[PDB]
Amino acid sequence: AAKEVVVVSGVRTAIGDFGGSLKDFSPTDLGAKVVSEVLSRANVSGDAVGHVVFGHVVNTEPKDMYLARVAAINGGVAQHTPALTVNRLCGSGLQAIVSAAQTIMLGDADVAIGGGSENMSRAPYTVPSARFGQRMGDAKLVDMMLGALHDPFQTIHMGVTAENVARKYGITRDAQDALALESHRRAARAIAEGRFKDQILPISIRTKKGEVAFDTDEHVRHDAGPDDFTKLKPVFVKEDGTVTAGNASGINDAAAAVLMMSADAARAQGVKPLARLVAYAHAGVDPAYMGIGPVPATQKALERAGLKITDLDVIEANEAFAAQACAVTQELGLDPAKVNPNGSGISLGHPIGATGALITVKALYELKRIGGRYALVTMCIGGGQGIAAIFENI
Amino acid sequence: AAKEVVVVSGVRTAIGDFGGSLKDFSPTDLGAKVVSEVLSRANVSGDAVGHVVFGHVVNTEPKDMYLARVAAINGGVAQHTPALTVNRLCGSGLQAIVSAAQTIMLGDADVAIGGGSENMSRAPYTVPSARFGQRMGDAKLVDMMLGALHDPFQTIHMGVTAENVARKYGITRDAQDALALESHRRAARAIAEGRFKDQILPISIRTKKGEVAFDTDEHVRHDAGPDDFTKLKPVFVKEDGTVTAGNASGINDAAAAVLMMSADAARAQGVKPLARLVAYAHAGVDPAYMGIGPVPATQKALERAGLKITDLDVIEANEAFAAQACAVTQELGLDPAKVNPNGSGISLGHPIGATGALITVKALYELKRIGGRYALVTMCIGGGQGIAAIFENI
Amino acid sequence: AAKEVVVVSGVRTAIGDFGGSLKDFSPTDLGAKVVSEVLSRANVSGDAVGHVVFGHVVNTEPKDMYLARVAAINGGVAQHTPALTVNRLCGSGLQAIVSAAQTIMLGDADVAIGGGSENMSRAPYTVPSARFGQRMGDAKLVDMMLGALHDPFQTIHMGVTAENVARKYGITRDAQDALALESHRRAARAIAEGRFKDQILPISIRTKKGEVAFDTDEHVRHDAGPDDFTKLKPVFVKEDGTVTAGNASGINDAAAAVLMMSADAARAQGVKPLARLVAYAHAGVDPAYMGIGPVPATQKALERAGLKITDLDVIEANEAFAAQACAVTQELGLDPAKVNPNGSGISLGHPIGATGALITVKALYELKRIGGRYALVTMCIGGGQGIAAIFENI
Amino acid sequence: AAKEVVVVSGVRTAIGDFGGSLKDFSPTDLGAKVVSEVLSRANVSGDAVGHVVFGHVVNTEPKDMYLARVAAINGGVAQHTPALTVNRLCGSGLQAIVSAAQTIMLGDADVAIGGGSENMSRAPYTVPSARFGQRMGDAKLVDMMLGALHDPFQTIHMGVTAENVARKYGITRDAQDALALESHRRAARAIAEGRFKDQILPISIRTKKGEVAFDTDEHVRHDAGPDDFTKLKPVFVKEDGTVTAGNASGINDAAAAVLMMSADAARAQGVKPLARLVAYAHAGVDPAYMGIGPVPATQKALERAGLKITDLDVIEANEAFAAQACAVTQELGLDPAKVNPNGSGISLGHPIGATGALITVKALYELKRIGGRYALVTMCIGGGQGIAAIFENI
Ligand SMILES: CC(C)(COP(=O)(O)OP(=O)(O)OC[C@H]1O[C@@H](n2cnc3c(N)ncnc32)[C@H](O)[C@@H]1OP(=O)(O)O)[C@@H](O)C(=O)NCCC(=O)NCCS
Ligand SMILES: CC(C)(COP(=O)(O)OP(=O)(O)OC[C@H]1O[C@@H](n2cnc3c(N)ncnc32)[C@H](O)[C@@H]1OP(=O)(O)O)[C@@H](O)C(=O)NCCC(=O)NCCS
Ligand SMILES: CC(C)(COP(=O)(O)OP(=O)(O)OC[C@H]1O[C@@H](n2cnc3c(N)ncnc32)[C@H](O)[C@@H]1OP(=O)(O)O)[C@@H](O)C(=O)NCCC(=O)NCCS
Ligand SMILES: CC(C)(COP(=O)(O)OP(=O)(O)OC[C@H]1O[C@@H](n2cnc3c(N)ncnc32)[C@H](O)[C@@H]1OP(=O)(O)O)[C@@H](O)C(=O)NCCC(=O)NCCS
Repeated sequence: AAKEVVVVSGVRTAIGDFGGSLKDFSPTDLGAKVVSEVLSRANVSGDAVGHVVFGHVVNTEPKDMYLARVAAINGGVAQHTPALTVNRLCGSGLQAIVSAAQTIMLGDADVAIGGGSENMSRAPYTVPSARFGQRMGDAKLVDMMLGALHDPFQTIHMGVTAENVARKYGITRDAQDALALESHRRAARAIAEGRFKDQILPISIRTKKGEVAFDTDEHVRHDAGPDDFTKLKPVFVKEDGTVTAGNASGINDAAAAVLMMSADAARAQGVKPLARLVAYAHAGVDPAYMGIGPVPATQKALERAGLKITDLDVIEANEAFAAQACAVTQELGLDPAKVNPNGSGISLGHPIGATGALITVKALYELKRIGGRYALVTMCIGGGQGIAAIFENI
Repeated sequence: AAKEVVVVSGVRTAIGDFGGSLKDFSPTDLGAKVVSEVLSRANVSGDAVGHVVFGHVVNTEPKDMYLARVAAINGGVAQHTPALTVNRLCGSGLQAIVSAAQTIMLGDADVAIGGGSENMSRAPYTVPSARFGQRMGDAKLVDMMLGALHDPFQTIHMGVTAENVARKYGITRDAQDALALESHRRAARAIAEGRFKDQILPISIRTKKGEVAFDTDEHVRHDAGPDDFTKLKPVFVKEDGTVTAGNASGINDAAAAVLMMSADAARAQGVKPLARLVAYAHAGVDPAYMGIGPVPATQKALERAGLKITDLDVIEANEAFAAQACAVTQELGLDPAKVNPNGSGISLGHPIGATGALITVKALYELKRIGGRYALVTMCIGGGQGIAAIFENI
Repeated sequence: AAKEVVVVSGVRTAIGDFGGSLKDFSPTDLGAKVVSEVLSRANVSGDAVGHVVFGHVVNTEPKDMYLARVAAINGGVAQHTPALTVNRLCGSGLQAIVSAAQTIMLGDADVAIGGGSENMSRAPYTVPSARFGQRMGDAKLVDMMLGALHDPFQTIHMGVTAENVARKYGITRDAQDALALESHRRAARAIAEGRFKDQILPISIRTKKGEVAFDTDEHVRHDAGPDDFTKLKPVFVKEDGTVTAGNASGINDAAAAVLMMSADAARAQGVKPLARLVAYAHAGVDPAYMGIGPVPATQKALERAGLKITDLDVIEANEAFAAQACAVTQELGLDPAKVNPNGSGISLGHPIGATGALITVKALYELKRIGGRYALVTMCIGGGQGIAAIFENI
Repeated sequence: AAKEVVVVSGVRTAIGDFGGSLKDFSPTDLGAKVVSEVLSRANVSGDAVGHVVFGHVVNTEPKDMYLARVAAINGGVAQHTPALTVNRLCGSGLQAIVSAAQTIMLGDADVAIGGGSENMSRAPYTVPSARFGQRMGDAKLVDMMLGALHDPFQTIHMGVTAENVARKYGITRDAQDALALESHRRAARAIAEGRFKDQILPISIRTKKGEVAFDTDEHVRHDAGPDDFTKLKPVFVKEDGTVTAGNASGINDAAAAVLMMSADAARAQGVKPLARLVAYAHAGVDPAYMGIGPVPATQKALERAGLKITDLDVIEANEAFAAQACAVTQELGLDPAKVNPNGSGISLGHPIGATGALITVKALYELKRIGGRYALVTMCIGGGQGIAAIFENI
């Protein structure tokens, strides 16, 4: 059978706004920071890592094509450790954790790091006609960030597919704005109570007034009221719209990682771990309805884990859009109180490549806060996919 | 225990030159072409695939961040099938096959496609300052292609690391120029004898004189002689150089894929498969000496396989540079007559993201040609890694 | 002999900061605004213009290569009127007035408009390798604004040539900072007293809070003290520097124009004019010492006008850098109280293409304010030239 | 009265094709080459020039904003000589000669150089959003070359205005294709008989096979036949088109200049001059019908000269398009045998900024060949203008 996978430690950066506090920090620099910190938290030497896998979507510079390896080397991992970068769009952060856990499951490693890093502020523009020239006539600089946010089959913004899901699953504008407001209020309460303090790695963000610590998710609106969302206009469709900038996730920069070990290696070392991996699952859906990808994925994961929806104490389902997050919770029969108890993409931000690993850290630290047992981590994926994993607090 | 993985079908495109026959075919276009073909050759319904994994390094357009999912859908694979894009630099092609095989080993799927697709001719230029502006002073147009060919730690071209490998392991200029010539002559013989016909998928390359079929690797030199390589000057160092444009691999475009099944699912379908997966391994090395990555990876793969170097009847060890290929064969004690019997990167080309899956097709089709048992597939990886897999003809 | 040239009317925009209030107004849009306004002020029909000449240096868009014609047509001038764009770097605004006055002098026209328009905020970046491609290796986006500010022979910033002039003519740092401070104080007093109100054409600058009138030169610092300039560091040389951002002119956007007529046409119409043209002169100097170009140019103009330095009641000599503005006033023996009585480039800004015509408007309105008789307008020119003109209040 | 202006010397480069022999020679390079030559041919010290004026439209690099001053200095003209760059679109070349002649007419100088220089192959692409950023969404790479060929009011290609001129003045496709063929045959005859030898300055164009002299206009078709033009399709309109790539001028690179002196200064130096300036004129017309600009300009020039159309022994009327050239000759009543006797824009090419000074050299050298008296030089101007000058052989 497959070896049991133990998550011993995890960390994330605070989530920077588009063009915000982390705009000057490359994805490989952010990746290396979290790599070094999860090693310290796990009490694991950099020379004892079997594998490193990182999620990452939008290459910002040539270094990013070496992202996992640069994060590992510059994070203190010995050069004998293999490093892999994976891209499953917004599921990449969780895919990296799954892929790294697979090396432990199959016996290829006893220690593996899974994380994700993304800086969308530094997303580049490309010039397709630069290498061989344009000769005559205007050309274009292609926004690679917005291009990533476009379905590659119908060439529509991800927000259009959110309208398809809202229309198909009866998600009203009022319901979307209700989730968006509650998300900000939840994240604001978490920040005020310090629920993220232990899981966040402060970053010193060199300013002209001196070095200041960036350690709080800056997308959150702490004074949000219902009218703040009702006044906004739809942004992705010109007719019968419901998805606004207020009930859509943000564009952000961040990194996160977890350190995993085989159960035997965790016993022998005597670590006090966060959680163990129970199961994971994938799913594909209609690209035009990608927002409900988490629904099947989550159903297969519960089947694999032999669990039910009522057994989930904590649920981290990324709020890409309130339109799809409502449909996901509605289709699975989840309790909105247990789903994203401290906010999510709408309030804290959506650093696409790192989100999957970022909200895994959130789920595991929330289990420790409430003494819960099981946590579900799931998110939708552009192109029409879903990914889900279940962890057990131990 | 882990499930046994069977390779039932495989195919590759002809390798196009930089700015050559496939310059107008995007990576997703090439990816879908090979996805549909592996399904046909294996006689597998697109509704019966459990996972698709594609290796790919240099994003040429937004669509490329969805490459695996676009190649699958447009290749005829149902939308319920998950799709993953992996980046392990030049090992990406073989990593995609490994990652796909792992879904079968772990019981997450009983059918999986693994391949790679790269079009370096379409490699873009980026403008890091385009999003938020430059304000004042000249900015740069970054060559993402050349940037991908630079070690991210010392910012040196991969050819510089090839010189380090030559100096450390005593590979002479005459030794490099010998392998380069032979590689070209082995490929010319292979194309003359038609050894590549079955494994290659032709592509109609819409010319102004009518449609013509591109089905022959165009980087080969059929009239090569020893003088053809001696006259060239070193390219990557100003002093005591040995790597030239002739003894170094080319910059090429191509795609390839293989369809794999569980041993039970292949038994149940009556498919006549190519080979079965014996073992795989990864390794990390000094980034400055990334060229000898295949050595520890090949040794580890043989340990897992319980085999020796002398049991390998076919070896596809990518000729990234003659400097490192000679050292690889040298340090492993391989028979050069069994290594790259029909050429490799120097002669056929190096479509980095697709090479790993491309030479796997070669190795398996060569095993059927000579009636052999075991084949090794290995290649070096920028940043200091190596990957290796062993297959058994059946 | 040559016909006498009468300046009947003139106007300028307020001077916008780099990336400031006029950043959204193209050079042709600003040019057309002033063209229409000088026609109204002169009581001249757009169908009665013999010639239009505009100064302009940095093309921001294709339209700018048609600048004079677009400003004329869109300004209300009939299509039967010829339009010319001239480029003498920072002397272009005054060159346009000279060139237009020449058509009257030679009898080719009885009515001509001379002005200048420049928006340096909208200065573009070029891609020299875009048309025919780069193939491989990084390229560059060329800052055309900074390129304009570089001597084309030694490829040094204009500020380096200002250091050459300060060194050769004994202009201390303290003296440069003394002129810079006094310039801001003079411009602030002029703004507070309303000396520019009549000569400025307000522009409604569409903001999200509503439409607000832009009618005040926004580069001026109204609370400047001596320490504000002493604390600044040299900006153009690494050793023995004196030229700072504080004692150097600004980079700005603006437009200006004057309407001129033959003396006979002015008599017949019965206009109440601003001034008449007395003489003009050009000069070339060492490019490395371009800052003292005004010295000879001004000497030849006084010779042509048969006047002396003591006969000048008003002097508008552009403050490109305090380094050269001090040397100019020192070499000519001018009274600093009569030179730039209401500030200049350092405080009000330097919209290079429009500056020449802009400060002509300033000089003529200042003559009316003090009841003076003669005004000198001169400025230095990158590449090593000077230009000067003398007007008489009538 | 006004002083008499004498043309003592002139020279032009061979006209290079778009991306042809002069693609590597910047406009300032070509400008300096012709400046030095006119000085030599006239035997005038570079210390004795009073003004330099150059026409130039499309800035290819920062240096081009200094074009007149760079061509002068690097051409051997002393640094005390002022230098001016003028832009009247395709009339820039003749405008530079007019502006230079005006310095002599007004007594500001007794020696002046007037020319033009354009390299459209090096015409750049701009990024208007590069300075302050795009933030989100695709931006454009603006073709400054094609943009310069667009009317700035209706944003239509100049060829569209040629269709308007053809429709309004009844110029048939067969009439346009006839002028195009003849223009090519006249040029071929001129090159065969060596008519251009004296007036052309050869340029060694550093090739990989050794240096070769580029001294022959390369846009001409020496084997042209009526069928060569009938087979081409209209290029600028989808319906009822008549302007083709064959009957329209080309996109070319070249430079030219002339050295002029006051009649008294030429008398005092014993120079044997080419011709003297009789008169010049400007005109404005409907931008949509800019092609007939030469008609009112030529009529006005003849009035000032006190001459008739029948006194003109040579006419260089630029063939911007056969559609407008036919109408120009038609509305003026000119003898097509006297118009462009050795070809023009269609056959020889159209280096827009240099054309005006280029065909002036042609007209004067043709007057010496046929022993004639009066020559007319005229051309249309984008945006709706025309310029014309008359010279007298002496
Ligand atoms: C929706 C989207 C296009 C908005 O882009 P944006 O304009 O840059 O968003 P911003 O927050 O910077 O500003 C939007 C405006 O709404 C306002 N706004 C946003 N959220 C608000 C809130 N909760 N309350 C009140 N106002 C709000 C902003 O203040 C801002 O107003 P301003 O311009 O006057 O300052 C972008 O955020 C987006 O695409 N999000 C989803 C991305 C995605 O596809 N993720 C993955 C999908 S699987
Ligand atoms: C080496 C490299 C820089 C050469 O770039 P290139 O100039 O575009 O290569 P080209 O084949 O187009 O031209 C090189 C010249 O050598 C010549 N040449 C190359 N191979 C030759 C041969 N076997 N015999 C004779 N001449 C040869 C070419 O004809 C060409 O000459 P030409 O310009 O007169 O036509 C590039 O191919 C490279 O980077 N290779 C290694 C890439 C890499 O890092 N792969 C991954 C490493 S793990
Ligand atoms: C000198 C130059 C390079 C400065 O560029 P800049 O950095 O964009 O100038 P800015 O005003 O935007 O900012 C410079 C800094 O000096 C400070 N500064 C400028 N003038 C100041 C003053 N009078 N008092 C106090 N501080 C001042 C600014 O506040 C700013 O500080 P900050 O960054 O903390 O906000 C540029 O203005 C220049 O080149 N000027 C001359 C151009 C020229 O060649 N003209 C034609 C020559 S013939
Ligand atoms: C008309 C125009 C758009 C053509 O652009 P182009 O495609 O680059 O021109 P090219 O000569 O390179 O190619 C055109 C095609 O027609 C053909 N052609 C052109 N002239 C021909 C002739 N006299 N006989 C036969 N064929 C001819 C070319 O061979 C070429 O065919 P190919 O591609 O198979 O080789 C461009 O030249 C133009 O804009 N001309 C007018 C410019 C202008 O506005 N000047 C100022 C106006 S005041």
